[PDB]
Parts: sequence; C-alpha cells; structure tokens
Amino acid sequence: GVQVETISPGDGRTFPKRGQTVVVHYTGMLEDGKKFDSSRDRNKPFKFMLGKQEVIRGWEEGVAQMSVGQRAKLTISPDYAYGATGHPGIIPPHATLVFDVELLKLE
Ligand SMILES: C=C[C@H]1CN(Cc2ccccn2)C(=O)[C@@H]2CCC[C@H]1N2[S@](=O)c1cc(Cl)cc(Cl)c1
Ligand SMILES: [Cl-]
Ligand SMILES: [Cl-]
Ligand SMILES: [Cl-]
Ligand SMILES: [Cl-]
Ligand SMILES: [Cl-]
Ligand SMILES: [Cl-]
Repeated sequence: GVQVETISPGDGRTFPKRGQTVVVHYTGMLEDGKKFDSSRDRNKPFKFMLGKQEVIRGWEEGVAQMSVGQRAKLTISPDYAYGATGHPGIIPPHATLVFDVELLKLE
C-alpha cells in the first residue's frame, strides 16, 4: 500500500477531493534513496487530477491523505506503483518508491 509520514504540517482540514486539480512539489527516490525525478529541480509545480488515475495508486491515495500545505513522505509498495514490470530505464522491477511531497494548492 502507501504509508504517509508527516514532515511539516498542513492545515489539518483541507484535503484533496475527487476531480480537483492537485498541485504539488515532489522528489521521487528508489527505496535506497537514489533520486530519479524532481519537480523542484525543474522549478515546475506538478499537477494531476484526483481520481483520474493518471498517476500511480500510491499517489492517488497518499496525496489524498495530506492536507493543504503539508509536506510528507510517501512509501509506496510495488503493487501501488509500477509493479513487477516497473518502467524500464528509470523504475526497476518490483520497486518500492519513496516520495517527498509538498501539497501546495487545490484548484
Ligand atoms: C513523470 C511524472 C509522473 C509520472 N507518473 C504517471 C506516469 C505516466 C506515464 C507513465 C508512467 N507514470 C506517476 O504516477 C509518478 C507520480 C507522479 C510524478 C511522476 N511519477 S514518478 O515520479 C515518475 C517519474 C518519471 Cl521522470 C518517470 C516515471 Cl515512469 C515515473
Ligand atoms: Cl491535471
Ligand atoms: Cl496531469
Ligand atoms: Cl486530468
Ligand atoms: Cl529500470
Ligand atoms: Cl512480494
Ligand atoms: Cl517489496
């Protein structure tokens, strides 16, 4: 599944809702901490629509349990990420993923 561990607090009250555009910054790491992607390095907030399944399951469920302004660590099992196959060239087989996510805004 996905485990969400708080890093810095949000408002404790405003959570993503189905159909909202969710705006975050993130860094993605393999289980051992090897960074593979970051919106921060691009200086480009990342947006996805909750419930559209355009991001992995661990994001759908993990970011939805964050409140606006929160920074949190999401630890995502392979079955909530890219599974047995992974995504060749960046996500290896059966990879547990760790994301450092900040929920910036809902629009
Ligand atoms: C590249 C941006 C997305 C990619 N997706 C959705 C996705 C779309 C198409 C193929 C694989 N995954 C995702 O669900 C997750 C979580 C949101 C942030 C990024 N990823 S991962 O960090 C990721 C980052 C990169 Cl550069 C490539 C891939 Cl295959 C996966
Ligand atoms: Cl979107
Ligand atoms: Cl999107
Ligand atoms: Cl969308
Ligand atoms: Cl790979
Ligand atoms: Cl297993
Ligand atoms: Cl595992």
